[PDB]
Amino acid sequence: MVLYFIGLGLYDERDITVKGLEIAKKCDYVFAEFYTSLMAGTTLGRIQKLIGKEIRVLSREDVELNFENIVLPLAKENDVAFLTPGDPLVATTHAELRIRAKRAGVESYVIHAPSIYSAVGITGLHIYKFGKSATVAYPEGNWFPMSYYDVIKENAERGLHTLLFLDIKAEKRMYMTANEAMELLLKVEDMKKGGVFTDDTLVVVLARAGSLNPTIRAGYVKDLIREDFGDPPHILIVPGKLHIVEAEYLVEIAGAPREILRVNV
Amino acid sequence: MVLYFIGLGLYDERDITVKGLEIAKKCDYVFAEFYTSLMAGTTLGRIQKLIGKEIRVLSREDVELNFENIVLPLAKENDVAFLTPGDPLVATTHAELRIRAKRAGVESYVIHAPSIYSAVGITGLHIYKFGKSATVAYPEGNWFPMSYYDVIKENAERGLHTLLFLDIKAEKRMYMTANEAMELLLKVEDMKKGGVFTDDTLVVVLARAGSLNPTIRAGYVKDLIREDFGDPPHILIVPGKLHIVEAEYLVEIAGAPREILRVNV
Ligand SMILES: Nc1ncnc2c1ncn2[C@@H]1O[C@H](CSCC[C@H](N)C(=O)O)[C@@H](O)[C@H]1O
Ligand code: NA
Repeated sequence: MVLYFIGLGLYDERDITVKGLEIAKKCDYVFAEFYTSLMAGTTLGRIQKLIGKEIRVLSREDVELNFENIVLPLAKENDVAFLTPGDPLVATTHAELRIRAKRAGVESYVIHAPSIYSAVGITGLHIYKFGKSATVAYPEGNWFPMSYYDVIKENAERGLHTLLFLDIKAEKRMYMTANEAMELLLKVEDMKKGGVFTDDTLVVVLARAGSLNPTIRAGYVKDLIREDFGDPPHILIVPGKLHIVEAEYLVEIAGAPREILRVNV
Repeated sequence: MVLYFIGLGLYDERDITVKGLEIAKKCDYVFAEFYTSLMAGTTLGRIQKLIGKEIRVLSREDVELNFENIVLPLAKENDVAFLTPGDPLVATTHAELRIRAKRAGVESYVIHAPSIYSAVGITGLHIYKFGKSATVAYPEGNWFPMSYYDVIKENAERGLHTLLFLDIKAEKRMYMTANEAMELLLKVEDMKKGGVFTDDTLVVVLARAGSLNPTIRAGYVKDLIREDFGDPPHILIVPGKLHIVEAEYLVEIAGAPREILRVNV
């Protein structure tokens, strides 16, 4: 008679917590969505095998418009789980789903999992130094979203790092690369001309966090703009003022130009 | 020849990921540190039992001063694990440890786990709206730290939420409560008069994240300053202006007063 929101983690089926696995294994019905993010190292089958249950995948429409019609009814007489990539409530609108559950008289519980939001720690950038985050969305027709540019500007002025979630169109199997994000930012810079994002801007790229061998690279846009960072998902980070040790890690671990070791205090 | 940084997650021994557990079980040596944080929902014994490996606990000094002569030597000819609460490399100084590994000719890999940085998503507050984070430390002697007040001021001023970690004396097993943090902030407000933290400030308290029954409370300081939020650890958040959807979640899930739907939106 309950609903469990269970995160599956960053890259493969083993990124689920032990708590999440043991609970999922005992649920009567298991649903999931794979449109909010991409788990590049697993398949629905591998997940089903690990959990030992048939998994009904839902689309954004199924969830956003029919969650209370598809999932909640069953949670009133059974133990139901709703699986999602990463952490269920991070950079998704799934939190609001708990409100729907309450209104339907269904109790819900949240089982966390590793999230890209905290995985940024592997870049060596102090996580407390990150400021407001933003999403780089694909332009549509004549609509060209640019608010993420102002977020970088606001953070940079305060010496804070900017995390940039990248766009995803699961149904079209489109996953925005860090390269595409950099190209869009240069276009916005050309329009706004604020000196926020240029060829000399230092950026950090993290691809496939969660895998044992993620791609972690740091450098100037002019040099990374066309570099191959591997398969998606990717996130782009625009660091603010660096601490000496952040710079050292980027150089030693992310192959950044030794030049950044020298910081302008 | 390999060092694995493995996160133990948020609250109990089941918060480690499947990947983290399986890798730990295959390691010849397993070290752990519990000074950055403590798994309040479990014990060293239970973690040891789950992993099926003797766990050698390391102090802050063992790690910060002697990581290269305590952990790395063994990593040269064996597979070694270094367990930490939360997600590895979140603690400010841990990233640098990977530099030490490289310098020692030891390959290192990171196995992620849930971190409070992403788990706070359970408060219903959008992750992208969080700004710079900080820690509330106890005053002592002629030292009354209050920079965390400025962090709140700069974040709120830009409509951003402030995540506040509370002081902890690991060895003495003493946790600062949300109540104490609030009292301290009111004192800082009294000395700075910035109109940043007062009795009418809306705050959110998250205690025992990771647990299946966490305490999520939201309301004005005047009402929560003396409320019992249960056993530690406690996390305090001073939200910025709320999105109506954030407000509704706090009211419906965190028991916030209806008043926030008009006053803090
Ligand atoms: N393993 C991974 N590596 C790199 N970026 C990732 C990632 N997982 C998610 N992202 C980034 O975040 C976006 C999804 S946003 C949803 C995030 C998810 N709830 C979590 O907790 O991680 C992706 O488009 C990508 O830009
Ligand atoms: Na943050």
